[PDB]
Amino acid sequence: KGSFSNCTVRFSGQRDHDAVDEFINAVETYKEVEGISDKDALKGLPLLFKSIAVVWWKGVRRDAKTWSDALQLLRDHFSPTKPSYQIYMEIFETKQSYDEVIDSFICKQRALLAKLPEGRHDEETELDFIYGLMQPKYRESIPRHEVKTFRELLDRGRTVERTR
Amino acid sequence: KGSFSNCTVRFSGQRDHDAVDEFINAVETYKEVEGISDKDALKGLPLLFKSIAVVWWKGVRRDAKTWSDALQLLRDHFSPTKPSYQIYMEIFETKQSYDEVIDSFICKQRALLAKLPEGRHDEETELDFIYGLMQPKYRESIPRHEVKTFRELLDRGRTVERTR
Amino acid sequence: KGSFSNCTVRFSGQRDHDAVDEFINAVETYKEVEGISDKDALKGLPLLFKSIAVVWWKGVRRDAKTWSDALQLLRDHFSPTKPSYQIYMEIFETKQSYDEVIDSFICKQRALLAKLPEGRHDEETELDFIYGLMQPKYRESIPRHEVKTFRELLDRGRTVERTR
Amino acid sequence: KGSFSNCTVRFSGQRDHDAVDEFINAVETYKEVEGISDKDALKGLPLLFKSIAVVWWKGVRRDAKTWSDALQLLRDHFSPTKPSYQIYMEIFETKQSYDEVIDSFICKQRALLAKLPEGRHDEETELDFIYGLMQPKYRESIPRHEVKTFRELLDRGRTVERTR
Amino acid sequence: KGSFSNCTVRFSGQRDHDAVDEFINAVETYKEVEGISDKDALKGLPLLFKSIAVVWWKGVRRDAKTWSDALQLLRDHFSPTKPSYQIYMEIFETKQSYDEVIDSFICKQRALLAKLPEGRHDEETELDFIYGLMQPKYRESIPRHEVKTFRELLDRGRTVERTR
Amino acid sequence: KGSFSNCTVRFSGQRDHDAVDEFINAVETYKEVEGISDKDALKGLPLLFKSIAVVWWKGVRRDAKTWSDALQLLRDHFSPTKPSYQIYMEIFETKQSYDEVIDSFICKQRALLAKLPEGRHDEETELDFIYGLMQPKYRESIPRHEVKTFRELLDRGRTVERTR
Repeated sequence: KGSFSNCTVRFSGQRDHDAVDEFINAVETYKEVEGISDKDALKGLPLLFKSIAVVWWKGVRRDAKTWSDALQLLRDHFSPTKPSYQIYMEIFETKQSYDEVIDSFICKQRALLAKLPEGRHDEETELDFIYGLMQPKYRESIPRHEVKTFRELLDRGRTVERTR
Repeated sequence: KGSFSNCTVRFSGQRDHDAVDEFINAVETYKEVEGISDKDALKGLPLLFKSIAVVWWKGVRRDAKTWSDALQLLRDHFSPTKPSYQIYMEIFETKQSYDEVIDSFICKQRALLAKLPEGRHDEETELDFIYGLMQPKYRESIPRHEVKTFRELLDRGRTVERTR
Repeated sequence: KGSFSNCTVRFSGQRDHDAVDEFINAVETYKEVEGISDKDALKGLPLLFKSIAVVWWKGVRRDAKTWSDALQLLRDHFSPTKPSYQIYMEIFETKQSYDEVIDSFICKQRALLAKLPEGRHDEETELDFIYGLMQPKYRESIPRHEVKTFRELLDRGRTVERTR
Repeated sequence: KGSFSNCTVRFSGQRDHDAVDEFINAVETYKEVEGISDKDALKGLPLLFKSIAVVWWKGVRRDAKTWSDALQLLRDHFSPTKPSYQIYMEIFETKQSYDEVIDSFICKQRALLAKLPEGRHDEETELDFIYGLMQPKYRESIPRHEVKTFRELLDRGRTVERTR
Repeated sequence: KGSFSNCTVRFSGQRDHDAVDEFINAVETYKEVEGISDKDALKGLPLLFKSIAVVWWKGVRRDAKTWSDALQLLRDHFSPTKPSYQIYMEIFETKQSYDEVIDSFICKQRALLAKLPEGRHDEETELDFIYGLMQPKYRESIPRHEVKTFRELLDRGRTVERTR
Repeated sequence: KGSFSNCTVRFSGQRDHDAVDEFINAVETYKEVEGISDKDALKGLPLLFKSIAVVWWKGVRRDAKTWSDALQLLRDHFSPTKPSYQIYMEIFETKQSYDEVIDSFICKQRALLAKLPEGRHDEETELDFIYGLMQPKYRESIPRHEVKTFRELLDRGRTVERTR
């Protein structure tokens, strides 16, 4: 049988979204695939933490009752869920420099801008910003109001990438 | 049995056709073999991403709900179905170098020629380009109009290769 | 069947409080997780001691007849089980220094305070000591009686940390 | 359930007879050991090809409808399935050199001879070729018609090897 | 369940008392825990030997048939029950060095004194020797005739150690 | 379930008794603990060999029918089972040199002399040979006919080892 003896991955607490999301997703899919009940899951929790997360868990052990709130607390204390104005300040900080590919740039900008509350920004508003911030090497060939959707910007960008 | 715990293949976002096609082939074969349900396959999908493509998947999580739409969304950004004139200029940008076997050559040529729109070329036209493009080790013993079907070219090539 | 085959957590007698406390905690959680019965755990005890301590278990084996007395003996012979007065004279012992993240300080304070007997200190009393101990980079803009819940201290400290 | 999840033996197309023969042998023994049925093995075939060959399987997939024809195609496209006459003109090709252990020579000769069709050569016929190719450090004291069984050659060769 | 497949502990043949006693203790505890039959334990015994002791076990395989006789044969050659005058000359060849805790000292002294014939020393005779052996950090505050039982010496030592 | 997919140890064929004995013992205890039948065991045999043992097995595959003869052949071809006169020549070759312990010497001599046919040599002949093969540093203090059994030689040797 076995229940939370060890795992392939463990936790370290390094103040990053990707590591804690990978850890919590691997823990959830292991709990789903093994068949462990919810009552057995919380009691076998302190075998996972090894770094200074375990002296964090030594403090707030009595604060949690069920598996849901105890899993919610791990997202609350280590992932900051930043407010609005810092994210809005962050997008207008770094202009696109030279010798950088357009695709990774728009990829990083979309991953940065996806953290806002949903329903505030459709594809028209999002589409204004990338064209507005590109170098003059891109802005000469493609104008605004030609690229309606979001795929067409990358589509006309790759052709000017090819010729260069 | 199984709910997509962990497997061998992984993705990087290299922007080549071969790795992206191999990844989709391996995942779509494993899903049909192991017997994983259609809804349950999507919840285990960000366990495979490891790289710049995690930044990609974080931006378009709200776009796809069905597994087929997520598969087409994975195909659309990386392997973009480049137009015809790039392929036609690419099939003539490389001749056959010496001491190279005919099998890997005809495999790469068919894999590069299969990107065209289907129904635009018969069997005879493809057979013409392959005979003309080969090294003069083969053209002096294999003349045109002997072979018609695409298998007899390899059949008459491997004998001359074995004879050396 | 199967009880106490092997694991990573082994004990060696290094005369420090942290290592013996982590060992006793890990064994005590493993006993409740795996379901090992009380009377059967005493037989499989020297599979863990592979150190100088296996010489020690040959000397004082006959003093223990139950699992609780054996655990208390293993605590008593190696760890002096520090009382409350040294904890209270050790909490105010050190202050907060410059350029230190507030989360590490709060985690250290709660981890050092959770060893007290449970039920003697509610939430209002614990907060005052941490507020008093805080660095005057934090105490100028965050006064007492504005915070009630323990989360409010971290939530108002992160803004002053970001403001710089 | 479960059929062809993963293993160490993977195929890459390295154009050498030894690697493809070891791969076909290992897959053929795994099929009989694990109990994978005949019709179900064709679906789980491209989980092994993670190389240039996964491009090759997209080209010629429709030529195979059974497992035997697929195995023959995988043999035919990469390995020229050497006939008997090259084996007989390659066995006498090399002799025995000085300071060589007799066991390695007999193992090489039997491994190179076992690829012949079974039932055409009994035990008396094989002995003649090995005896003829023996290094005259061995042929002076061990003449023909003293040995009958194949073990007698090694058993009388080890004494002359030890005598030095 | 289990028929002695593989475990953690292993033997080397170091010719010290502690490692040889720890090995026999671990094996005799594992045999009683896992439920391995008396005859079946001997057939899996040369899987544990790794060293010069394999050369030892190859010589005396025909000597033992029962597990108890094989255990005594393993005890007889390595830990040879050295005579009394070596132990009596050894218990006085080492005084107590400074900054050394009393627990490891009394543990090593009892483990070295337990090699004597039992029934040759009462409880009173051991205590005087331990008192004579100790550093003058302890003798000035703990005088003779205060302690009688062997536990009260450690009880009156740990308080002076905590006071420092 | 599983049956001979892989193992912890595999085979290499390095002309040594200890390696092939360890391999054959691990294979036998794995077959006993897993519950594999005898018919399934021979068919799953060629997954183990990786070195030049596999081209040895490619020759003699048809020579074996059952598991017993196929396991007997592995001891026959790789372990030489030396005859009498070479073993009798080997024991009188190397005299005991200086600064060498008596115990490892008599251990190596017993492991060498145990390979003879059983019943030819009791304990009286062996003691005389051991007395005969030692330096004058040992022969002065202990004479023949004082040490009746075999333990007493080591017993009186360790005392002259101690004083030296």
